Formats: sequence, structure tokens, C-alpha cells
Amino acid sequence: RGKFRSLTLINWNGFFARTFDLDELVTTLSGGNGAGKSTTMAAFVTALIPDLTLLLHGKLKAGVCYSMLDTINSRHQRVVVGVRLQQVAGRDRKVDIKPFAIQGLPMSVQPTQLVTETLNERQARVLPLNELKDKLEAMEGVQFKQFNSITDYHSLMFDLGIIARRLRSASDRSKFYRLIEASLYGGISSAITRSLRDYLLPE
Repeated sequence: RGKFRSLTLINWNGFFARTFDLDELVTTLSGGNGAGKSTTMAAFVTALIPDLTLLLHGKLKAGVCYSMLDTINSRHQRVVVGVRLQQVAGRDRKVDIKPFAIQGLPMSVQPTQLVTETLNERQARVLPLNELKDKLEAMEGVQFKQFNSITDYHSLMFDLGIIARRLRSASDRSKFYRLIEASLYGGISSAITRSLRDYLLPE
């Protein structure tokens, strides 16, 4: 079976850089109902089903934002899957989201460091997708792909052993979305662990 490594939020309202491993994710999603829990679920659900028709603006902060799922499939391959989110001009509504996938990323690279730049004198800065791309190109063996089709994002995820079922249409996504939701709401810890286990990183 696969291994869920972490959920990483970059520049979300309340979390400039926050990584949650399995235990912390489950604990956070199961506990108190406040803004933290709610912002974390949005990030989790948005990385899994990046479909603006199924779900955001006030949950993010101005500029580049990321929500990433760091994983290891049953083949023992590390796969990072995520989305770059952006509040558009003519705000308080428009949010642009682009899904991406990274293969072959060395363990020495953590998601937060991956997507940020902290120059000696400087303060942390989030890289836009174009800079991330160039940065990963430079790394031997790393394969990066952005998607314009949610269906393509999901196809790769299925091929890479990240998601147990194939999501071919918007209907498929609605159904999956409802499944995830039924398991993420309710404050029952074991239901969360159970859904991540049976819906993600199969075989």
C-alpha cells in the first residue's frame, strides 16, 4: 500500500507555510470546528479535486499560493501532487488554479523548501509556477507536469497509484467529492484515516 506523507499549505490565509503529516492532518480535521480546520480542509480538497465547480478567495492571501499532497505510492515512488492558487485582478471572487505533479523529487527536498526561496539576506518568497518549472528542470530525474485539463491531472494520479479510482468526468468528480466530504466532516478521526486509506494510495 501507499504512504501519505503530508499536506502542505503555502500562503493560505492563516498558514504562510504549514505542513501537516498524516497524524496532524487527521487530528486537525477531526478536532475543533474553527477557521484552521476549515482552511485546511479546503486546501486538502482543492489539491485532490481542483475543480472550481465542485467547491475559496478569502481562504487565500494575495499572490502565489500552493496546496500540495506529498506521497509515496505502493511502488515506493514519491509523488507530489498539487495546485498553485491565485487571487485574480478584479478580486473578491476570482481565484485561478493550476494542477501539477512532480515525480522523482529527492527526499532532501521538502515541499515548503521546494516552492519557496529564502536568500541569505532576504525574506521567504513564494515561487510562481514558471520559476518552479525551471527549478525542477535543472534537477536530474525530476519530471514536472502542469495540467490544463483536470481529467489529465486525475489520469496521472490514477496511473501513479495516488488515487484508487479513475475520475473521467465532472460527474465522477462530484461523486468523489461527496465521498471525501462525508468522511471529512463529522469529527470522527478513524473515518478520516479510513477514507484516506481507501480512497488514496491503493494496492
